[PDB]
Amino acid sequence: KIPRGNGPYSVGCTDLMFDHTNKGTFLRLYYPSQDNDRLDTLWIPNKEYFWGLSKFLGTHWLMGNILRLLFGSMTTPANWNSPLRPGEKYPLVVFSHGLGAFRTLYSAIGIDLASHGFIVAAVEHRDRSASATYYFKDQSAAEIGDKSWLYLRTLKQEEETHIRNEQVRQRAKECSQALSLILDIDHGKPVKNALDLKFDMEQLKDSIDREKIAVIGHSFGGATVIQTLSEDQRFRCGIALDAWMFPLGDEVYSRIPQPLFFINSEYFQYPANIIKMKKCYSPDKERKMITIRGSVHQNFADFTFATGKIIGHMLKLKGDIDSNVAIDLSNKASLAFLQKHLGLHKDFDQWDCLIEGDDENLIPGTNINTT
Ligand SMILES: N#Cc1cccc(S(=O)(=O)NC2CC2)c1
Ligand SMILES: [Cl-]
Ligand code: NA
Repeated sequence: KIPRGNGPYSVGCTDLMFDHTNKGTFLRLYYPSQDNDRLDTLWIPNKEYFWGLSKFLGTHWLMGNILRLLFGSMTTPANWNSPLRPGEKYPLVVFSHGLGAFRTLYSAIGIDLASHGFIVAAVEHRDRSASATYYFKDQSAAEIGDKSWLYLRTLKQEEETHIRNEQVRQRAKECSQALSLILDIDHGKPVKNALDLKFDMEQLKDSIDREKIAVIGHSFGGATVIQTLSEDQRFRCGIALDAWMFPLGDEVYSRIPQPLFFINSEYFQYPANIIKMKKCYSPDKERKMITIRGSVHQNFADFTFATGKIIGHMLKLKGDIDSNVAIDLSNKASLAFLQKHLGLHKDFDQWDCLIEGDDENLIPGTNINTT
């Protein structure tokens, strides 16, 4: 089980695709909800995501069918299409997924943020970094629900530097585009969701605290945070969860005026990556770094909750640390950081000590030596 949020708000979830094309925005929305008696949200909602995962693993497509058998009925505890909780303006997080992931695999984070009064837009990237994603070729296809699928692109070593940079820039553009869509819906623009879902987008009108925007992401999504900040000053701070820094161009490092928080796992990181993070530092800039003790790269994503303890540790989905404990730390520390740099008037400053890595399961800064 993916944990419920630790906050006071019930959580809703829905999907938005606008426009319907491969250049449109696709996101999964997590939001504070009015009601708590809805069906839970299907975690991986189409068979094609499993085929995507199987290609990402480098196995036959029939491993995909087996994955679907194992995980295809699994839910996450958000009230599917529940009405938005009215009467309050919510700050906004745009969330970016990692390589081979897609929009639905960070519900533990999105749910928990939502439970504390954030609206969270988990984008699905169309850069071929997702295991799978979909869209519609034209208006006819969207009407009848004739999905076209786009699968993970595998790269030759000769393509890595160039194509990973092209992708992170596209990812950044997709984050900015997703922000603009949400802000336009906030400002009342009719938007016909290309997915025929019983969640009226007009609910979001006047529901966003329009200056309180952050960008968060994991792995490739952590590089995406940084690229995004460098090109869209509407994002007021960023949180990079175990960032994979390789995609970033040399130019971005000096170009991030906003506060930025690195939350790392103990076992993922390596000197080349850490050196790149430290290139983001300068005395005028607000930078924080913590490392979760006994954690692995997958502690930030939902598959850390999908299998047992034993098989979890074998597959590197789990680390030495308990998964709920690790994500509570990442999420609470994130909450404190967001409150500080978005100027929120909540109680998230109770976790200020976690930003400085003051906790028995935190290492201040990094365990990685870079000499
Ligand atoms: N859950 C989950 C999940 C599924 C697929 C890929 C990811 S990743 O961490 O973005 N990709 C990194 C490992 C290379 C996470
Ligand atoms: Cl329902
Ligand atoms: Na921009």
